[PDB]
Amino acid sequence: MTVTEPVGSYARAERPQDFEGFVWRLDNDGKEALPRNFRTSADALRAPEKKFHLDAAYVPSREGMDALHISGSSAFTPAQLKNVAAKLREKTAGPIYDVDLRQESHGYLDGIPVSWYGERDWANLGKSQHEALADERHRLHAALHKTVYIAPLGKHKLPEGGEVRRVQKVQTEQEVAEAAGMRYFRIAATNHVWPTPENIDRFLAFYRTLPQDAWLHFHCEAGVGRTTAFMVMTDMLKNPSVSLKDILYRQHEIGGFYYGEFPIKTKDKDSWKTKYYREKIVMIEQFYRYVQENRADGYQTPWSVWLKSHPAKA
Repeated sequence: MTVTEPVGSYARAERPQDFEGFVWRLDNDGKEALPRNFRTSADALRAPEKKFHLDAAYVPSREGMDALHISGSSAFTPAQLKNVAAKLREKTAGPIYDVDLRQESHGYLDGIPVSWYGERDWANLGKSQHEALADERHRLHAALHKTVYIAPLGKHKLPEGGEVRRVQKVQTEQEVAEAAGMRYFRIAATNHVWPTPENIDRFLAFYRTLPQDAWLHFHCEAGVGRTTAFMVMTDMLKNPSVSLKDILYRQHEIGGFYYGEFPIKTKDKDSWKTKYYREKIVMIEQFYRYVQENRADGYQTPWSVWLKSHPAKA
């Protein structure tokens, strides 16, 4: 009769009540000067990771990379963001945006970057961005002058060690970004899965009206999955004549994930990730198709509407 959840919306079938947040997770221990997986579109391409079984001899086209003006990284401490801002300012004189792609509630407690972690990092699964942000503001404010437990995850993604402290200061990422001289833009994307149609519609609208010399610094928790997906989408939108192969290879060779087909291998405990990786591969190709078919008329129809009439196939 009718499909309940179409390709690209698999996560909608999961139950949010089974992944509610339970601890303040430490996002970065702040020992390094910069966040992890820091990379920009001006960087040199390096050898591909063996896990993706790609052609190391292949030389991807760099067409349009000099004007792409994007970067990516993991989460960061306030000091690390300032170092990022300073490095990016040496590359551009345009506005620098901190594009926060995290749906999970996060912020800073006494300057320490933390996020309200639920199993699979799905504590805000199913919430609208409005609802997620409200949860985030409420949780951060409720921590002020209260005792909290902050810990890094260890064996089996469960707390291990950490610290206990009575919070004297709370800040949102928006505040920390503005303190580093960056503009802020939030897209609440769920970790480990393809961004929702509303996530992408929001990004495309924001992208279309950006200043010509705008620089976009994308980031998620670790700086791999969600960050690379949006870097790839921006590359496709700005350089539509570049082949899909070149886009996927170059975004991976500067330090990101490889969004093409490859032998997916997961440990038994991570078997739930397998189908979401397969979905991402199919959706990447579908987004490329959307751009090729709708750029000519200036995107009169958005991704969400187009996708409903042109469903992806597994």
